[PDB]
Amino acid sequence: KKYAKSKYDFVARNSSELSVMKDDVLEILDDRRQWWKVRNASGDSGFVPNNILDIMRTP
Repeated sequence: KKYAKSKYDFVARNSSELSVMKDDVLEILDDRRQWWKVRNASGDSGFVPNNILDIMRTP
């Protein structure tokens, strides 16, 4: 598993995007595009722009 942390808030504009709050931690499910599919605190999943995120690293 991979995780990223949000530096900013993000508000979903339609059913497919996913809302996030500053400092939220997210599980990166698909990082292949400009918008990553992530799973947030609610367990739901959706796309969020990656530029608001910082990938978190671990050995």
